[PDB]
Amino acid sequence: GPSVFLFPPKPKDTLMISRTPEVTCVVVDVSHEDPEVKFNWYVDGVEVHNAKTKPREEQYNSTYRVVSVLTVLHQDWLNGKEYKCKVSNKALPAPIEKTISKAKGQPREPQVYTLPPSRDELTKNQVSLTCLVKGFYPSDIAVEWESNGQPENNYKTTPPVLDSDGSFFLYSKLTVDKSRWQQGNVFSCSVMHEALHNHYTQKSLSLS
Amino acid sequence: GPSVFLFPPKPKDTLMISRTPEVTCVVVDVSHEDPEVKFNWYVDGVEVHNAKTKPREEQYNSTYRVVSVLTVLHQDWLNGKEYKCKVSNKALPAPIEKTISKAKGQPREPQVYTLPPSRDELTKNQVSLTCLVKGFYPSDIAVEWESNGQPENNYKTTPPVLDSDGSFFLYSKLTVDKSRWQQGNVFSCSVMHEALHNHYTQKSLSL
Ligand SMILES: *[C@@H]1O[C@H](CO[C@@H]2O[C@@H](C)[C@@H](O)[C@@H](O)[C@@H]2O)[C@@H](O[C@@H]2O[C@H](CO)[C@@H](O[C@@H]3O[C@H](CO[C@H]4O[C@H](CO)[C@@H](O)[C@H](O)[C@@H]4O[C@@H]4O[C@H](CO)[C@@H](O[C@@H]5O[C@H](CO)[C@H](O)[C@H](O)[C@H]5O)[C@H](O)[C@H]4NC(C)=O)[C@@H](O)[C@H](O[C@H]4O[C@H](CO)[C@@H](O)[C@H](O)[C@@H]4O)[C@@H]3O)[C@H](O)[C@H]2NC(C)=O)[C@H](O)[C@H]1NC(C)=O
Ligand SMILES: *[C@@H]1O[C@H](CO)[C@@H](O[C@@H]2O[C@H](CO)[C@@H](O[C@@H]3O[C@H](CO[C@H]4O[C@H](CO)[C@@H](O)[C@H](O)[C@@H]4O[C@@H]4O[C@H](CO)[C@@H](O)[C@H](O)[C@H]4NC(C)=O)[C@@H](O)[C@H](O[C@H]4O[C@H](CO)[C@@H](O)[C@H](O)[C@@H]4O)[C@@H]3O)[C@H](O)[C@H]2NC(C)=O)[C@H](O)[C@H]1NC(C)=O
Repeated sequence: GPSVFLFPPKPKDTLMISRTPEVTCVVVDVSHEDPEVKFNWYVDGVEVHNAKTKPREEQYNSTYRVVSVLTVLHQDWLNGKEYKCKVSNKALPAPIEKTISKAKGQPREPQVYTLPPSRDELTKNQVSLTCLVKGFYPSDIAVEWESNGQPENNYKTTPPVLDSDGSFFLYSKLTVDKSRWQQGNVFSCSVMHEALHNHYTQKSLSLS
Repeated sequence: GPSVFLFPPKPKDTLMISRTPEVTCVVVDVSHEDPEVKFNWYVDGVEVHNAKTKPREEQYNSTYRVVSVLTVLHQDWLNGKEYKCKVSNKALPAPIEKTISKAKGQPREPQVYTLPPSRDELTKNQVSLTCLVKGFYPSDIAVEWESNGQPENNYKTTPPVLDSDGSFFLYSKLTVDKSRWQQGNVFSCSVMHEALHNHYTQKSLSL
C-alpha cells in the first residue's frame, strides 16, 4: 500500500523567531482507484486542526502524491514536543502513523573558530577560508558566511562528525578570490544553534 | 539459497607496496544438505588460480560461511581491472557472479594544507590542529596524523565532501594538549591517494 514520510522544520526556521518552521507529511503511491486521503495531526497527543493540505499531484509513475503542512511554534519544537501525522486511505487496512520531534540530548554550546588560508595556498588564484564549529550537541545547526553584511555563498560545509568526547564538530569552507583576501576584506562565519545565547553567534576573519 | 558478497581491498592497501590488497568473496547461508562450494575467479574475463580459500565454518544459525580471498596486484587494481567471483553450489539453479573494480573517473591530485589553532582557542586546555585536503578525485583516500615517529590517537576526519567543481575535500582535526603545542612539538598530516606522486605526501605544523 501507500507510504508516509514525515519531515522536520529546517534548523534555521526553528532558531530565528521571525521565520516560519513547518512539519511536512508526505504520502506517496496513492492510487488513482482510491485517491481519497485524510490527515489527522497531533501535538503531544492532542489533535490540532490548523494543518493545510495541498491537492493531489499525479506522478510520472502513475501514482498520486499528497502533502499536508503543519505550522509549528518555535518554542514547542525546541521544548521537545512530539508531532504525529496520521494518514487514512481506503487502501490501508489501518492508518499509518509517523511521529517526529527534535533530536534529543543535553545541549552543548558550539565553539566557533575561524582559520585563515595556509601560506602554502597563497600561490593559488583562490583561497580557502575555514570555520571550525566544535563541541556542540545535538547536531541540528546552521552555518553561513557573509561579508560587508551580504551572503557569501561559495561554500561547502561538512556533515557533523562525532568527536571523541561525544559532542559534534564540522568545518565550513568558503572559497574566495585571492585578491579579496589580500585586499583586507572582512569575512564572517555565522552559526545558529539552540545552545547559543540568542541562538546566534558570528566570528570574523581577515588579513592583518 | 546461499548469498554472495564481494568486498574490495582497502584503499591504503592498494597504494603502499609494503601492504597486501585483497578482494574477498564471502558466501553465506550454505546448507548442510548441499555444503559444497566452488569458487572461480576472473580478472578482466581471464581465469586466475592463486586464490586462497578457507574451509567452511559453521555459524550459530547452523549454516556455513565460506570465504575465498584473491590477492590483487596493486597496479592491476589501480589500472581499473575487473575482478569477478563465480560461486557454484548444488542448491543453486545457476551460479552467482559478482564483479568489483576501483571507482571510475579522471583522477585529481589532492592539495594538502595544515592550519594552526585559532588564537581564540589558545585559552583552552586542548587545541585543534587542522589538515585541509582538497581538490581530489576519486574520494578513496587515507589521512593520518603523527608526531615524533608515532601515530597520534585523538583525531577525527570528516567524510569526503563533493566540492562545486566536482572534486572532493575533507578536513582532519587533531586534538592535543595545549602544553605540547606550546612546547614546540611538530605534528604531521600524511595523505595517501592514487593521484599523488608516489601515492603519498606529508605536511607539518608547529608553533
Ligand atoms: C513513484 O514516485 C514517487 C515520487 O516520484 C519520484 O521521486 C523522486 C524523488 C525521484 O526518485 C523520481 O523517481 C520521482 O520524481 C516515489 O516516492 C518516493 O518513495 C521513496 C520510497 O520508496 C521515498 O524514499 C524515502 O526518502 C526519504 C527522503 O525523502 C526526502 O529526500 C528525497 C531525496 O533526497 C526527496 O526526493 C524527497 O522529496 C524528500 O525530500 C524532503 O521533502 C521535504 C518535504 O517537503 C522537504 O521539505 C522541507 O522540510 C521541512 C518540512 O517540515 C521544512 O519545514 C521545509 O519547509 C520543507 O521545504 C525537504 O526539504 C526534502 N529534503 C531533501 C533532503 O530533499 C528517506 O528518508 C527514506 O529513507 C528512510 O526510510 C526508509 C524506509 O523506512 C529507510 O529504508 C531508510 O533507511 C530511511 O530510514 C526513503 O528512502 C522518496 O522520498 C519518495 N519521493 C518523493 C518525492 O516523495 C514512489 O516511491 C514511486 N513509486 C513507485 C512504486 O515507484
Ligand atoms: C547466519 O549467520 C551469518 C553470519 O552471522 C549471517 O551472515 C550475514 O548475512 C548478511 C546477509 O543476509 C550479510 O549482510 C551483508 O553485509 C554487508 C556488509 O558486510 C560487512 O559488514 C558487516 C557489518 O559490519 C560484517 O558483519 C560482515 O562480516 C562484512 O564485514 C566486512 O567483511 C569484509 C570481508 O572479510 C572485510 O573486507 C570488511 O573490512 C568487513 N567490514 C567491516 C565493517 O567489518 C552489506 O554491505 C550487505 O549489503 C547488501 O544489502 C544492502 C541492502 O541495502 C545493499 O544496499 C548492498 O549493496 C548489498 O547488496 C549485506 O547487508 C552479513 O555480512 C553476513 N555476515 C557475515 C559475517 O558474513 C547470515 O545471514 C545468517 N543466516 C540466516 C538465515 O539467519
